[PDB]
Amino acid sequence: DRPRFSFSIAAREGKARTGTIEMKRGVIRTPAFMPVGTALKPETVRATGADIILGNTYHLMLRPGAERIAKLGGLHSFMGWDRPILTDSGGYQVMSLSLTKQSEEGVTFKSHLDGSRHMLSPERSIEIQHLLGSDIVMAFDESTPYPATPSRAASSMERSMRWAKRSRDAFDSRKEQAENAALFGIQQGSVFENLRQQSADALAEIGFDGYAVGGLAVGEGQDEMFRVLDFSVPMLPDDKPHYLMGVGKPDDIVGAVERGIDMFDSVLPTRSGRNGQAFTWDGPINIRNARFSEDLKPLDSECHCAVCQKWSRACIHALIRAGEILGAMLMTEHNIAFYQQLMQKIRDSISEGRFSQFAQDFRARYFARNS
Amino acid sequence: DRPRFSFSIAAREGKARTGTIEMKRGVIRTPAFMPVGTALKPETVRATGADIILGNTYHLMLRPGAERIAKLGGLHSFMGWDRPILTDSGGYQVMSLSLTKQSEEGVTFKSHLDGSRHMLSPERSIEIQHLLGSDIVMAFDESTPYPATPSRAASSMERSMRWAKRSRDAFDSRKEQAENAALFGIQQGSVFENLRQQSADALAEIGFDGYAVGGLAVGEGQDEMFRVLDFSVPMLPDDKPHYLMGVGKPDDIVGAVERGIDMFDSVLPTRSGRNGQAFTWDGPINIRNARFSEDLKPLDSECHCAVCQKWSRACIHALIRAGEILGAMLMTEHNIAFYQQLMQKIRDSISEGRFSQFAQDFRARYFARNS
Ligand SMILES: O=S1(=O)CC[C@@H](O)C1
Ligand SMILES: O=S1(=O)CC[C@@H](O)C1
Ligand SMILES: O=S1(=O)CC[C@@H](O)C1
Ligand SMILES: O=S1(=O)CC[C@@H](O)C1
Ligand SMILES: [Zn+2]
Ligand SMILES: [Zn+2]
Repeated sequence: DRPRFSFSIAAREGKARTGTIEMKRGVIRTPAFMPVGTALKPETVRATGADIILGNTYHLMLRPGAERIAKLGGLHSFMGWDRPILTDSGGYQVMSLSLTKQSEEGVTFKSHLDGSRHMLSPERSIEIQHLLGSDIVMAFDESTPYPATPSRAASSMERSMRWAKRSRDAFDSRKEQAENAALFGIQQGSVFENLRQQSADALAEIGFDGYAVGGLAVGEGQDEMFRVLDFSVPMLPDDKPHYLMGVGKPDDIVGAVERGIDMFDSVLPTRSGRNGQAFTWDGPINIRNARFSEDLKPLDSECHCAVCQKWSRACIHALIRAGEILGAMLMTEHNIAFYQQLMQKIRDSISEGRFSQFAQDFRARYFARNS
Repeated sequence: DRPRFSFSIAAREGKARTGTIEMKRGVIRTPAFMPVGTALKPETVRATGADIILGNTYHLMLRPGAERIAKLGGLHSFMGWDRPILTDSGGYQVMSLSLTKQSEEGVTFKSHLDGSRHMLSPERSIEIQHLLGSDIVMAFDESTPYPATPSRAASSMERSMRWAKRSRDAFDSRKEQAENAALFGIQQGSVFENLRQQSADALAEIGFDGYAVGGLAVGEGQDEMFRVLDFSVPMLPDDKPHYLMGVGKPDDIVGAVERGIDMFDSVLPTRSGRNGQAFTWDGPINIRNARFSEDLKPLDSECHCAVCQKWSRACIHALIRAGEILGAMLMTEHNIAFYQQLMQKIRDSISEGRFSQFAQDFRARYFARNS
């Protein structure tokens, strides 16, 4: 009988950890990369190694709507994915894509599709994520645009913490949700150490199944992101998963695991694949470049994915140049699989106590760009 | 103002001729190859060089039916092809695919699809081809299976000639058809010279816009087919087109033009393309063969088709091995275009009085198979 949510750390190296999250719909190996599910077939996404995928609540609210998804059987039935699904709260896309009114109560916003009015709040976000039936639920917070003044960073963080308690109570009010799903809280505080500590203390007092580091990957650059992670991750409870939302490039992931992060999500592998960019151990490549037109090697000569067992750079180049959808599908499958192989090498190297070496070896090769 | 049907011979070499057939829907360059239209887009088929395509009356009768096609605007609207269309009579597929009753009146047969009853005769065939709206109409004849006894060959040929007169009269009875389309008669007589002469005399007495050589390409082998063509084609009127039905391989076409044939049709380029076989100037190749997996040359290094300007053997090999429909589409486009380039080289070489040399050069290279 599988548990609701059980995080076990199997091995450590410095701040890095590797282990598992056991949930009713399956086991998640950590550090984990979650592709964004909101197209490749779900069996293809699973075969790349993904243990869990992410759904964007905001987009699902606008089309086809969470009530419709619930009537269809829930998000797992809707997406054809029967393993765990994490949903975000919707709040970030409200800031970035939609906004009629904002207050401590919640937000009202207009659909950028058809102009209809929608509402989000801690209580409404948790309820919508319940209708979607997701396994990991994100608390609803307030995002502050980058760069943020110290005043606005403190203001949004304190509101986010009040909203985190409201998210906690809303989640706990539904027995069907509280017994079967998990709830993560989100640390805020921009680049400010005292605000991050304030946030971490408040979240740990409320209590969550996992803790996200919010407010990064919004324009700040890698060096600054790493500096914030340096002091922010140790503030979170050690025995629970640490989730860096919206990150990121392969070298961002490696450096964040060095700093204690267990979970990641990013649209980058799928966006790059649609745009003709492949990730490789020698850095990203643009497959349209003429140098690939007669290159019989696969996208990456070490990649274990199904695409690289069969297709050459030359032939993917031909498909992409012709605008054939198969080209984009193959690139996208490869990129998601490459990300999963990166996570597997990270997990194995932590287990063997050679992750610090792997990270240095990885960077030297990825940035040399000898592709 | 384009004429109904005007055949002009521009140049000759021995028995070979090159010229044009002018019709209301366009000009047909001869010797001509007609792809079988009954999928690639019609604009793709046109871009390969085809001036006219063939429709199979029998298949169109069974699905969706000629009355339905007429209500949809005719076969040109149905197929998206606004240039000339030749239709066969349906009689060959009755023998080869369906057959309730046969007599001098006509035939009743059962649809191999749904068992429904259909009827063909000279009068019904011409009427159905009128409903289809085709530009070149084939007289309805009686096919004799191969090999045929002298008695059965004479019996089917004499009936075919009585049916050719009935086809002539049926065609002439519809002013809309007789003023806008053309009618071809079909010579029969198996391998027997006296029967072929009997047939040719009867057809010329009736009078037709063009004359087909029927009863070949049904198992007899090329040497025997060529021997029959040697005496049969000179029996037909010189100033009208000569049509060899259902032929054939590239070397069959070359040898038949040497013997006075102006028009051809065959499913071979499309069937081969779906089966992973490409025609080349060095003979056919099976693209699945391992030797092509890293071959960066196009299917044929002299072929002018759109496929060979872009796609390598290696990449078409990859698509075909994966079962991707694009692979079959590219092979089929190439094969139809290769056939049209063969016809163009035949036309140009006759015009220049070097066709006998082209035919010898063609055979030496095609049969050496240095691909
Ligand atoms: O990310 S997925 O597995 C592929 C598209 C949806 O079926 C969810
Ligand atoms: O079905 S929904 O997601 C909830 C009500 C609207 O915001 C659309
Ligand atoms: O042979 S065709 O041009 C292609 C399939 C039909 O549109 C007729
Ligand atoms: O519409 S049809 O081609 C003429 C009547 C049947 O043979 C089907
Ligand atoms: Zn790969
Ligand atoms: Zn070609």
